[PDB]
Amino acid sequence: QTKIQKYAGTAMPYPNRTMTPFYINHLGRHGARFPTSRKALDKVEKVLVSAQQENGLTSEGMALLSMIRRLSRLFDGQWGKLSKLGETEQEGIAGRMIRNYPQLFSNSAKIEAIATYVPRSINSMDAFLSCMIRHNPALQVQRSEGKQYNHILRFFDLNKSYVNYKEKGDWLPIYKAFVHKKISPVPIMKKFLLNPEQYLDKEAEEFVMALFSVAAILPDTSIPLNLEDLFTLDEWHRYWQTQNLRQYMSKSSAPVGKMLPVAIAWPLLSEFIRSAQEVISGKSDYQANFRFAHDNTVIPFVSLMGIEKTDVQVCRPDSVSVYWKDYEISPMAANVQWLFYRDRDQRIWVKILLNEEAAALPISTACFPYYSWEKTRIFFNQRIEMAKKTLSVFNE
Repeated sequence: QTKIQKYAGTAMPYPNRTMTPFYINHLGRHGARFPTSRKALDKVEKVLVSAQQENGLTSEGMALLSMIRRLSRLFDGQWGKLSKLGETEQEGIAGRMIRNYPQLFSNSAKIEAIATYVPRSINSMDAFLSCMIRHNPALQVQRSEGKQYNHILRFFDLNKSYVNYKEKGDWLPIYKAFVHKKISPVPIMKKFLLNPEQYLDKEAEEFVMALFSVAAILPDTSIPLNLEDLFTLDEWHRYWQTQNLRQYMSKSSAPVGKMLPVAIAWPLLSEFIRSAQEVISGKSDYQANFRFAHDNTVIPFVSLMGIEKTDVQVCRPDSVSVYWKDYEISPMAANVQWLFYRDRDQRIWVKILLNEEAAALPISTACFPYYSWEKTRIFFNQRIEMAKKTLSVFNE
């Protein structure tokens, strides 16, 4: 788990992860994917072609331009698709599940999976389900997807106040000034461009940020090309700090967002609770519910659960990266699993896995990582009521 990989942030590939519950409640981000937009690629290409006609390219700049042109051809028709790596990531997560808990998925167990309408989310769900069925063809499987699940899987598109905050909110100037403070474009552009100092700092900043974006997503495409050495480790460190801050403020518990980015996730936390309550009571006889969606789903959902420190409210932008780390929350294929157990006195316990590692809640338990379900559900219902009160201030 190299330092260079974590600096890819939410573009980091899923990390290496090489008694018996009666129910699993799951939310998983789509696996590693191709870039969704050619804007960054085009920005880099346009700068290098303009410099080539002012004879402003270095030898490395010429090699960079040939490499950008090649990536453009290789990405054509692939934008936003789940990659082969993304497929194998889902197979790894499914495969450890059934290997770790074969009794749960034995005999004729019943599972349900849902996904958004986005193809990479559907393909991720199918990669996961195909691994499941291959290990046990006797499973009973319900498979559905689409805009009917917008309310629980795409709440970030439905809340008018949040949409306005995401596209024009007060986090934007903080982010811009942080980028200006953190990113020094001239040392980077010097490798590629003669006289980078003649570039306006705005243009230079966009070029370097677009180039970082191309380099960060390349390991997710399964294309055997790598661009990490366009930048030093310290430049990747700084780039990651800016992108970590952008994710924190736009999607999580930053004070500037007033917890609006977190509150909008309560319908999914409510559905998690309801589907476990239905299994416990008998209204449902599913052994597992799986859900496939986006990092814009996972990040606020994890904060609203209050998994420790993921909902920290950090006043100072410069301090965020010490306390909140996006690659620890939402790498590619990020996933949350609630594992439910019934002990010898029929009391219900729950373990919370975040990227398959046990997570902590700010409640007490005498046998960590297992929490009383009763205590946990009461705590989550309080988080939901808090979310609704937060949304009452933005009723808009």
